[PDB]
Amino acid sequence: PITGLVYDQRMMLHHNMWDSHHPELPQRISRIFSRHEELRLLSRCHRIPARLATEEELALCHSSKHISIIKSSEHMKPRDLNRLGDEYNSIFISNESYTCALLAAGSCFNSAQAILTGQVRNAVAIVRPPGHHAEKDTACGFCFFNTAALTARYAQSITRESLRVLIVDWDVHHGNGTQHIFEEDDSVLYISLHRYEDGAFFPNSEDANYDKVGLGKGRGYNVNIPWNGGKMGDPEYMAAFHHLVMPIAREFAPELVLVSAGFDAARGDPLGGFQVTPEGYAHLTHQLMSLAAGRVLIILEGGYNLTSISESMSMCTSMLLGDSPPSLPLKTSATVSINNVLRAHAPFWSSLR
Ligand SMILES: O=C(/C=C/c1cccc(S(=O)(=O)Nc2ccccc2)c1)NO
Ligand SMILES: [K+]
Ligand SMILES: [K+]
Ligand SMILES: [Zn+2]
Repeated sequence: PITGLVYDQRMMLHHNMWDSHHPELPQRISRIFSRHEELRLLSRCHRIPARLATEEELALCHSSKHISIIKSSEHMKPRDLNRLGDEYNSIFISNESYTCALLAAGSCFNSAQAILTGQVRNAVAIVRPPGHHAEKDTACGFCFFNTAALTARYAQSITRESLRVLIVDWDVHHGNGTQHIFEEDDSVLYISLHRYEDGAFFPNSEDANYDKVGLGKGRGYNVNIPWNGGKMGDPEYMAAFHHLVMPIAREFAPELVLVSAGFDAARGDPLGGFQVTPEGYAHLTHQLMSLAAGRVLIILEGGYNLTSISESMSMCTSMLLGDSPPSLPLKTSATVSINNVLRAHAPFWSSLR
């Protein structure tokens, strides 16, 4: 049983030239990687090489127009870069942004391929910029291309089109891009837990509410678990996994699990405002490992306290490597959310009835 790991310092080149203290920092990935070295986890993993995604691979989820515009940013002068970034919701662009986004995607493709061919049992991808806010035709929320979504389609492209992929998004923000990309699809089950606040939390859309359950043949295959009015932490995420995530996932019976693993729900995060502990993330990881014969790929999304994300993601890797899970009342607000979701998805999943 081997765990893969992919990391490439080249992905640090993506930077904000107007605000060098923007929280989506280059050192996000180098700090996580360093903590793996310190904990002697890195030597326990198989190093999976990073690669660039091809434009053909990008087209699995994105428009030719969107790909061309971001591709052209590589040669833009600062004026062009500034103005272009500004056309999007919460995006900064440097001349290295395109290449880094390509590396993030290709890294996850290589990891998915290594899992599916059986070279490794599971894997972690320490990548940036993040992806789950990226839409078919636009960049958003620090994201250019939707790495997790592209990875699911890539997985299908090297196995069979109907390969059942589960995406669990525990980043504190709703993955609007991933929801929309798979909204009419029953081969990819999207489950997101996110701070919602009646739509007041980024990305500020009611698309993230629990009553959005998918469209057409994808009805039932989109599960939003929205948190309102409360500093959620380990008890809340454990309860959601017990009543919602794991029952639905077991009925779906995925053949591959992708985790959009942002760590901005972590205690100490400057943007999330939640308090999930590294032990919390470990227990979430360990539960997901009981799915898909252990075929789990953990993909870095957000997370902005450098110490918090380093500790949290390293803990996940420790779980994937087979280490024993560390040891850990429910906020009533969380119970209301979980009940709203159970009511919304009972029509589709018998395990919830
Ligand atoms: O982590 C993210 C994205 C975060 C994000 C995107 C847009 C806006 C915000 S904000 O409301 O917390 N404000 C902010 C903070 C720092 C830089 C830019 C915006 C946060 N997605 O997974
Ligand atoms: K999420
Ligand atoms: K779906
Ligand atoms: Zn986030």
